[PDB]
Parts: sequence; structure tokens; C-alpha cells
Amino acid sequence: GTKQEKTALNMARHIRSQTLTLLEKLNELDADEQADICESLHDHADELYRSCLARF
Amino acid sequence: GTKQEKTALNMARHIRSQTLTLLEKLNELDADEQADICESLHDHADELYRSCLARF
Repeated sequence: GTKQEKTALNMARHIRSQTLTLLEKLNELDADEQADICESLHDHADELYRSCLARF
Repeated sequence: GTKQEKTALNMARHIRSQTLTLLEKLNELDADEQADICESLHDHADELYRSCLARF
């Protein structure tokens, strides 16, 4: 049960995180156009992460 | 000229990358629903990355 499938559940996990941390740092920065962009980004990166959770 | 602004150009850079690498690994995996999800994800993570490039 492939190690390629787990590594991808893993990257998708970590991208779900980075995008939240980035989102957070961009609020701090009142870089708010870009905050908004990263909110979307985070929300599709949990959509993917959870797509991966299921199928895997 | 804040180190908070550079760290965020940096995370956004790296997320642009991970999503491509993830996208690639998910083609390999013929996990194609999820490939499609990550293509979007990549494409908004370059949209953000380049939002950051400008303003910063």
C-alpha cells in the first residue's frame, strides 16, 4: 500500500498548514488583497487534503 | 523593510512549488479527481505568489 500514496497525504497535509500560517502572517501584515487570496488557497488545500484522506 | 514581508514572499514561493510537485505525484498516482483539485490549488498559489511579488 504505496508509499507514494502516504507521501501525498503528507504533502497535502502540510500545504493545508502552510497556507494557514501564511494566511495568518498576511493578516499580521495587513496585506489584505493577498490575505483574501490565501484564504481561498487554504480552503482548496483542505478540500484537496480531505480528498486524499478519503481515496487513501 | 520588513523581514515579515520577505518570509511571506518565501512561503508563498514554496507553496507554489509543493503544489506542482504534489500535482505531479498525483498524476503518477492516477489519483485524478485529486489531480484536478491540485491543479486549481497550484494555479491560485501562483496567483498569490505573484500578488506578493508585486506589493512587495
